[PDB]
Amino acid sequence: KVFERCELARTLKRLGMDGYRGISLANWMCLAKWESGYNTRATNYNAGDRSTDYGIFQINSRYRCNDGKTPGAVNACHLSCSALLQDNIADAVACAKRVVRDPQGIRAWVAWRNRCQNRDVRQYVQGCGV
Repeated sequence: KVFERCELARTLKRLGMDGYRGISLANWMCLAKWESGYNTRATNYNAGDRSTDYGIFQINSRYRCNDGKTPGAVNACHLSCSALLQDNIADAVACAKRVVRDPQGIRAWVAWRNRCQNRDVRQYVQGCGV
């Protein structure tokens, strides 16, 4: 599913993401926007290390979810990567929460450093009533 912006913001709010480990809903929305365009079917294959990033948060198969085909992998979310391509983002949100329990928090998504950190991210939740 490709979420509409405020649709996703409300969904993430209902799923307990606002302020999770200090992270505002707008920062989660910025992450989803840049990682996937709010698309739960997004995938990106990383030829350099044989891993794949999956779903709305682009969770990686070398470190976070299991897809079988990625060498030297650990499954920190204890999830099949297929669970991260669903329209129902509950499993994705559970994994994202697990990612940000690591010390780096949301900086675990390196691109979030580039696209979101130390910026005005209020536009991602403007008008959504969250």
